[PDB]
Amino acid sequence: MEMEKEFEQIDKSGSWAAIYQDIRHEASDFPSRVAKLPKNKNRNRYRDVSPFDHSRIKLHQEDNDYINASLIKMEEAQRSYILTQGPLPNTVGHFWEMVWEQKSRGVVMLNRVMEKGSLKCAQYWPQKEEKEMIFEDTNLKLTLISEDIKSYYTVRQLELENLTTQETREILHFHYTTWPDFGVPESPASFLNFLFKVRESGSLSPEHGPVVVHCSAGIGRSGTFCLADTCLLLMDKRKDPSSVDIKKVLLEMRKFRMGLIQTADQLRFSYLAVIEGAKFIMG
Ligand SMILES: FC(F)(F)c1ccc(Nc2n[nH]c(=S)s2)cc1
Ligand SMILES: FC(F)(F)c1ccc(Nc2n[nH]c(=S)s2)cc1
Repeated sequence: MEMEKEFEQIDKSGSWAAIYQDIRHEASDFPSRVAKLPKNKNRNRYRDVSPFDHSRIKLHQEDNDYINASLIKMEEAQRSYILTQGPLPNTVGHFWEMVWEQKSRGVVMLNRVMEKGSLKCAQYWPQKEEKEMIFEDTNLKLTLISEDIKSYYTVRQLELENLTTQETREILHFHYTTWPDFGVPESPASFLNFLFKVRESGSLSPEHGPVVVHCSAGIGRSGTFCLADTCLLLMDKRKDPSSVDIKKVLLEMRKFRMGLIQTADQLRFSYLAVIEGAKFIMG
């Protein structure tokens, strides 16, 4: 079926939970043996969210190459993304090592450091220009260059220096600051505006390594971001845009990381975002 009318048909019939449970039943199951090794317990935020062995990002290190991060490679859309958990106190150096080694330009953050009165990820970037951060375990230095605070999101320019080689690179930090503590946003308008700002920066384009996207677990909000981006790109590429099937795209992405889209409300919100976004691209 088309999307917008499949949408009203699920709303009127109140069957979002049944649709979402079908997706969960059909999703891929692949091994995650490296994630479950005992030496990696303090590298995982949640015991039930792990990268598959076949698609995990490897750190260029001979001691321990493990990070909780997955490469999502979308062949028809010609887009790639790295989805990862929010960094932990003992993985902030690994996180920036990955950004460096994978040649990423942008980092997309969809959570606040504290939500619901608890810590959802480490304070992994500097908050003042004159107070830079050094990650001694991976030999990197990170400096805040500029910051632009808007009503729904903040954009930061960061400088990452590899201290072994003295090479430097500019990294863009795109921080969506207004996702509610409970549920999903009422309108997708600010989320779509944010997606378009990431796109306009070059961070999603083939001349750079894959964008790094995270929330707390790296599967819920993060899944919504890449699902919406890929569906809108396919609608631009194909002769028949109504052939794009959001449930099929989501199942394809779940071949590369488990659990993408965590609730039926996130599924409905993804439909809403793609539907509204398709009108702005053109109508
Ligand atoms: F690393 C980097 F790419 F993010 C970067 C570092 C430093 C500057 N310098 C200046 N901006 N405006 C000035 S006036 S001087 C610009 C960009
Ligand atoms: F147990 C568990 F695996 F099921 C699980 C429980 C809780 C979360 N919390 C969050 N995920 N994403 C956020 S943003 S907050 C994630 C996973």
